[PDB]
Amino acid sequence: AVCPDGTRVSHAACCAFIPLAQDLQETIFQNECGEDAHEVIRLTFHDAIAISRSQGPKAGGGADGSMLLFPTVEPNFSANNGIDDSVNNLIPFMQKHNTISAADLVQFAGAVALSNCPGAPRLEFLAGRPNKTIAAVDGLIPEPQDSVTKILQRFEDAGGFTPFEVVSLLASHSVARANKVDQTIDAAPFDSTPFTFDTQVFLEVLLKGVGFPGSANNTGEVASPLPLGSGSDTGEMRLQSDFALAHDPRTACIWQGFVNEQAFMAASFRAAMSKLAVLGHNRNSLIDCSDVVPVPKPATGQPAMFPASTGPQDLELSCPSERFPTLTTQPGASQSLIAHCPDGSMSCPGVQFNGPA
Ligand code: HEM
Ligand SMILES: *[C@@H]1O[C@H](CO)[C@@H](O[C@@H]2O[C@H](CO)[C@@H](O)[C@H](O)[C@H]2NC(C)=O)[C@H](O)[C@H]1NC(C)=O
Ligand SMILES: [Ca+2]
Ligand SMILES: [Ca+2]
Repeated sequence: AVCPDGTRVSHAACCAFIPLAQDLQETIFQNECGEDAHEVIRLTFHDAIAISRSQGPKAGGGADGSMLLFPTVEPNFSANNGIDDSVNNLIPFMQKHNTISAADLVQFAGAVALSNCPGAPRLEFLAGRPNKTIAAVDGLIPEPQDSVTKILQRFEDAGGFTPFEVVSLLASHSVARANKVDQTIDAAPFDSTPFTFDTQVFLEVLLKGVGFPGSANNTGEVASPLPLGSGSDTGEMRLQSDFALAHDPRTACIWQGFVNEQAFMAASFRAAMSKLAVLGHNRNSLIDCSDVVPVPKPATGQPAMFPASTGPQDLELSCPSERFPTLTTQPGASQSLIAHCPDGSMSCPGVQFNGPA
């Protein structure tokens, strides 16, 4: 087909997503892998994972746009703390680009947000999900304090995800921060490069913890290897779940397998996301609109490296069957502060709309 802007697209139904991508970029992302982008990527997962094979259809419809359609229900469950901001930012687009369903909107927005992160893959995007569903039940969202067994069961019950696909999905923590785990601090990064879709998160979770970014008594949080922060540049935070998956016999070698393996990590993430994005639907009933997802920002191609103040001697390895790669260490006697803003500054508030959530 060919859209009203000369863009030759695969199917005419995909044309509507072009003006949406531009609107999302201009209004809330500003072509960067910042605050608003991170929040939308998180929403993609929270919307999709609320489904259960054992409990049946009444438990939730998966990637159905339920968070936007029933803003006063799910956003208020304990496990969805902080999701309100992304819901209120997306609702305005639902009302404007009214030919696109709330469900399609959520998945597409995530694909657009991710493309702003250097090193991220170009996600597959299928369209045609219904604009009608039910509000999901509480308890279907995994939490930081959950055990690996509980986490693995949840993903299996949601869509038959194997442990490999579960760890692959966690590559998203390479461009993630926390605002609710500790109420005394904001935007605590999970890795030293929160604006880069690289393999640092896999490396940094394997280092010995030496302190905490803020309080040391938070549910679902364990000691961090790079806790130093100053002003707006908050220190690195480490979640119990990420730590637990890095050391459990079932997932340890998978987790290590991604260290310094950029192409492998990105490809595996893309694959896992293809399954996640269609939970609650039959992919044979959705149109392929992948050619409408923006081309992702390229990375520099540099290898993973130990951040300043850490080295090979600080590793807590759990995979007995695989040799850990030889990586270099960045020079410096002390830990470098992790930048709060993608431009290096400490002042960069993302656009935020008020809404029902
Ligand atoms: C075992 C599963 C997971 C657990 C327990 C988990 C837990 C968390 C927690 C506690 C936060 C901090 C939120 C806050 O306090 O502000 C977070 C943030 C985030 N997570 Fe996960 N996560 C999981 C899986 C995933 C997956 C599969 C995705 C998406 C593909 C994802 C994407 C994100 C992103 C992008 C953020 C950052 C939000 C921001 O920077 O504002 N997570 N996650
Ligand atoms: C999907 O459902 C939503 C929720 O009912 C629809 O949203 C309304 O859209 C109109 C414009 O078309 C706005 O004036 C309303 O205010 C919206 N309602 C809310 C609560 O935001 C949306 O139009 C529907 N879209 C499709 C493609 O069916
Ligand atoms: Ca949902
Ligand atoms: Ca990163």
